[PDB]
Amino acid sequence: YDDNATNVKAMKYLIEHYFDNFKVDSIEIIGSGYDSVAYLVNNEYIFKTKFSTNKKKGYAKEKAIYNFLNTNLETNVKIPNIEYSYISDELSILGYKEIKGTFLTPEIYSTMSEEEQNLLKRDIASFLRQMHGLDYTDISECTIDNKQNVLEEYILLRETIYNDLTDIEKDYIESFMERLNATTVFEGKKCLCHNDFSCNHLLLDGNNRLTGIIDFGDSGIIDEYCDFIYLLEDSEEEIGTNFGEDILRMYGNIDIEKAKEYQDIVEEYYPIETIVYGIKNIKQEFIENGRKEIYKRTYKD
Ligand SMILES: CN[C@@H]1[C@@H](O)[C@@H](O[C@@H]2[C@@H](O)[C@H](O[C@H]3O[C@H]([C@@H](C)NC)CC[C@H]3N)[C@@H](N)C[C@H]2N)OC[C@]1(C)O
Ligand SMILES: Nc1nc2c(ncn2[C@@H]2O[C@H](COP(=O)(O)OP(=O)(O)NP(=O)(O)O)[C@@H](O)[C@H]2O)c(=O)[nH]1
Ligand SMILES: [Cl-]
Ligand SMILES: [Mg+2]
Repeated sequence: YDDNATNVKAMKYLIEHYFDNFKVDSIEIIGSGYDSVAYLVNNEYIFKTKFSTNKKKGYAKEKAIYNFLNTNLETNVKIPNIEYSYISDELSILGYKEIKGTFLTPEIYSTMSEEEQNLLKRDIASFLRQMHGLDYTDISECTIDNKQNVLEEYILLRETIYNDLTDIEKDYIESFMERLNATTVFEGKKCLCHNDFSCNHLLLDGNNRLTGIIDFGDSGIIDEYCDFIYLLEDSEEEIGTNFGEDILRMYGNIDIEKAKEYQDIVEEYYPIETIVYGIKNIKQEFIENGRKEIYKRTYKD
């Protein structure tokens, strides 16, 4: 919070300016990202906002995805439904009715009965099955090639800071690139994926059932494996590897060992992704964090 509550005031002003008949009675910051801030307005609406950003056309795609899904999905699981939007280079805002519920965490999962956990898993698999099964023709432009993206990111590294890196850093990168070249995990089914499908985006109702999913801001047509990456993740923020496995078995018709290889490859990539983000957005701290993380990983066992 600020002394002038300046942030909330500016955003109040912008919301009321751009959405002619919209009246802000209350407004608080409910989240923030790398270059975004999310607000809860009138205890009822979520407004996601961003100023000038490296990924332009970002809130436009995300909007198009919400519209495609609200038209085409048949599910009881809620997702954002965009009522207000303002999109420009210098400012983008998306407003939708807040989905009510509690975000899944490791702690909450641990308190659930075995059966509750099973049902949650079933609900997740069933949603992913339905989304991955959609004919995505009407959003065929929202395509993401991860391998190619990584190859282009590697070139950017080589054109920028690569020569200043340590040998240890270089070896980490090259060793990953060799793995990227040898793997077959990009050669499988492509489909519409959420693509940031981690438990901080999953909402539970009062019966610990899946009631909503948020933040399709990275969604697109991509490898089917993508949506299992965080479900398979072993970390403090995610539930655990067995959670993802079970979900994969419920989901069915998918090579689990390849999903894991996909996840493991993306995990290996994370510090490099972090470096790249720092380069592209001119934020040194990200470059430094990624490089340090390479050393932590190098010295792990
Ligand atoms: C903006 N969407 C995601 C971003 O949220 C972030 O994804 C995070 C992702 O970074 C996070 O995992 C990474 O970061 C973990 C921790 C440092 N997160 C703060 C440690 C493990 C590592 N795989 C996941 N547990 C949750 C996931 N939503 O990175 C990729 C991305 C495309 O920028
Ligand atoms: N309860 C609830 N919270 C929401 C909803 N939409 C957004 N939020 C809150 O706002 C936060 C930020 O929303 P989100 O779409 O994830 O923002 P973002 O700009 O894409 N950031 P990031 O991609 O890093 O998660 C969420 O973590 C959550 O706290 C919603 O419908 N319901
Ligand atoms: Cl640095
Ligand atoms: Mg997001």
